[PDB]
Amino acid sequence: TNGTMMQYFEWYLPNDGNHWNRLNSDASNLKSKGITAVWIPPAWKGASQNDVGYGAYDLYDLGEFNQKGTVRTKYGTRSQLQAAVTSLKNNGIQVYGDVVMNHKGGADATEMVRAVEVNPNNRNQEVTGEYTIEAWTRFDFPGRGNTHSSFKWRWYHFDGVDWDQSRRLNNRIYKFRGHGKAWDWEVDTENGNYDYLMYADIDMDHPEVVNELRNWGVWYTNTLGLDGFRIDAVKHIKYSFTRDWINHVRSATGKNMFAVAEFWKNDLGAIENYLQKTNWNHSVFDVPLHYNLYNASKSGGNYDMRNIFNGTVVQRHPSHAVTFVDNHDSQPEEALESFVEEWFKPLAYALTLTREQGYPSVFYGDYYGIPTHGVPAMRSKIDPILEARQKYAYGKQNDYLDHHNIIGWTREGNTAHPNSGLATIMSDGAGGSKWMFVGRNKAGQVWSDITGNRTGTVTINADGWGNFSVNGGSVSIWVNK
Ligand SMILES: OC[C@H]1O[C@H](O[C@H]2[C@H](O)[C@@H](O)[C@@H](O[C@H]3[C@H](O)[C@@H](O)[C@@H](O[C@H]4[C@H](O)[C@@H](O)[C@@H](O[C@H]5[C@H](O)[C@@H](O)[C@@H](O)O[C@@H]5CO)O[C@@H]4CO)O[C@@H]3CO)O[C@@H]2CO)[C@H](O)[C@@H](O)[C@@H]1O
Ligand SMILES: OC[C@H]1O[C@H](O[C@H]2[C@H](O)[C@@H](O)[C@@H](O[C@H]3[C@H](O)[C@@H](O)[C@@H](O)O[C@@H]3CO)O[C@@H]2CO)[C@H](O)[C@@H](O)[C@@H]1O
Ligand SMILES: OC[C@H]1O[C@H](O)[C@H](O)[C@@H](O)[C@@H]1O
Ligand SMILES: OC[C@H]1O[C@H](O)[C@H](O)[C@@H](O)[C@@H]1O
Ligand SMILES: [Ca+2]
Ligand SMILES: [Ca+2]
Ligand SMILES: [Ca+2]
Ligand code: NA
Repeated sequence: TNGTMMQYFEWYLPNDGNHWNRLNSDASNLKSKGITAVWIPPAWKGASQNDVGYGAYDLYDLGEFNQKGTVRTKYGTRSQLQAAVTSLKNNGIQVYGDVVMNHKGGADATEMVRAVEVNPNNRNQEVTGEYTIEAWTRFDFPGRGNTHSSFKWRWYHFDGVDWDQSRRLNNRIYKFRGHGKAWDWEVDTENGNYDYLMYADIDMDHPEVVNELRNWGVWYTNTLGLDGFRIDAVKHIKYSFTRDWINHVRSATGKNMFAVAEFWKNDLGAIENYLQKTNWNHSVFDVPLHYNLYNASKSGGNYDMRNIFNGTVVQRHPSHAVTFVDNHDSQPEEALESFVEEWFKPLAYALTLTREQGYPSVFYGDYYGIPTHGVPAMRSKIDPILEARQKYAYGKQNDYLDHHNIIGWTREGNTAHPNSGLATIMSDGAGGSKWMFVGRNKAGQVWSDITGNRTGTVTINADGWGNFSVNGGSVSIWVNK
């Protein structure tokens, strides 16, 4: 009940290989703050040492083999990582490992491959005849040999690439030619077929590939003792594959692994399709909510706050929604930059942390800051919201998203939690107040703002109503503390 997930990394973390240790020694602190699950960054060897991990080179090298010019990953060695997991396990925190199965970058060598170019804006249309290119599709893993796995990757294990080493032409997408070669399906339909994204695109139609990735999922789960996954770029991956992959792993390990997929599209329709196609066997990040939050932080008070939840996954399918404010892609400078402004950030964290629907997530970047880009640590403002979730956010919810600026909602609390119950009120504009029902058994109680933004108190009247207030462009969470 009331769990809180935390993405434990940001894109511009320093390449000092001491991240696993930071996580190791921060376990006790996080669990006390209300964090119940940590989603760790790619644990495997990328195309280089300072690769964030998405340039997935070898999924069996968790900072254990000398490859790509280093033994450790950007975050550390395999032993440091496992010492980190142990620390989290001892503090009763679950561990979610990231998962990159859409592609493989940093190949060991090139191969001559027959292929055709396709239209970047419609990968279903071949724009050239068949011809030979030089693609980075060969993986032998010199530093690992056959340790853990003997599987070797070759061009026929992929559907295509975006780079021909023999000509070095820009803005090209190459679809490989051969027996049964075609972009995968089903996948997102933007650009005709969105199977191809970057690097060497893995072919989910090849049985050896499916078999291998499933086997790796199990090895990866048992090796680290993972409690779940954060699956990368699922809109570019065959939907049925991901579904059956997750099922395979849950079955082969006897664990009901939690799974949150990143279907990055600001479209609920597309996301619902993915959910239906994957038989609802796992959750998805609420990308639309993130954009609603972002757009609101950018409207200077003119966002109609009554709609903050329109078109969002948490509103339509709350059981399958992992709600977040920001991540490594939305942070400053990144490809999908859409950073929720600082002033609005705490309102955004109250919207995800104090409501009963959705599985909330805290971003490392917002919590500890992103010094390279001037983002201050906001844990001092997030901690109060975390405590409200851990101790107060329980019981029946009564919404009050009935004003273009000032919206709010209360939680009546339940006996399972001593003194539970809260009244969240926020304004993206001018301050004010709002009468809200918190429960008749609360009559006479004297409530205070756990964020400390408002210093007074609110006395619940004999009928269960309290007249709560909030400052402009701010959030207040009144509880019976
Ligand atoms: O430097 C010599 C190098 O040569 C060989 O490397 C080659 C690669 O193996 C080969 O795959 C190819 O790599 C290309 C890649 O195909 C191409 O897609 C591009 O990669 C970009 C993405 O396009 C871009 O979207 C971005 O992706 C990020 C994303 O922004 C972020 O949101 C998140 O999802 O993480 C993603 C991964 O970081 O960035 C990547 C990388 O900038 O460019 C690649 C080349 O830079 O071509 C390489 C040769 O040029 C050898 O294998 C290697 O050992 C040698 O070091
Ligand atoms: O974090 C520890 C906890 O995580 C997992 O539970 C999460 C669910 O997987 C996830 O679906 C979500 O469930 C809540 C819904 O989102 C919400 O709309 C409402 O229906 O309440 C649900 C929970 O009561 O969030 C939970 C975490 O609260 C995992 O399954 C647990 O085993 C693990 O202990
Ligand atoms: O190039 C040799 C062989 O490579 C791969 O196995 C192809 O799938 C196959 O069609 C081809 O004959
Ligand atoms: O388990 C299947 C069900 O999961 C969730 O409750 C969805 O909201 C619902 O649409 C779906 O039918
Ligand atoms: Ca294919
Ligand atoms: Ca793909
Ligand atoms: Ca407004
Ligand atoms: Na593919």
